[PDB]
Amino acid sequence: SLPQSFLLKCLEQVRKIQADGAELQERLCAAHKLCHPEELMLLRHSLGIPQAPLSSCSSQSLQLRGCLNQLHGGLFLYQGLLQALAGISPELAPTLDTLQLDVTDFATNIWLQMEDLGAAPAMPTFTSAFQRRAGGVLVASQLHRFLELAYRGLRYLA
Repeated sequence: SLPQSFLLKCLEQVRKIQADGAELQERLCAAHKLCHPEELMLLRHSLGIPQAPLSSCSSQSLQLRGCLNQLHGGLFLYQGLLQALAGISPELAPTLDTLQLDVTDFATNIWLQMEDLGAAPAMPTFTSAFQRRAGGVLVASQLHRFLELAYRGLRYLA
């Protein structure tokens, strides 16, 4: 139901967000020496970082409106979480603004496709420097994986 031209634009946009997330983590390691995301992942629940559901994009319970709607809802959660980091630090802030623009640009394209197809439409605080810097490497990590799953769901509906 999704045209291949749309799928290739989605590929382009998810690879762009992934490259942004990669640079964010490089920079957090370089500037602030947070260089092991597997160690930090153990702290997500302590920091209250939520995960966005994509059950409608799994092959078992694939649904076109549901998958697309959950990808859009998920991308707004990540907009909100990036916004909650407040730049992380003067060294990371430019990299965060590019990620924020690329996430939001993609989320708008999804809404418009849902409109041309049929019908589209809570937060942790990060108060200390450590909370903001560790929040930055976990959100980038979670967003990478969330996009892999969403893209698999998208492929299936092509």
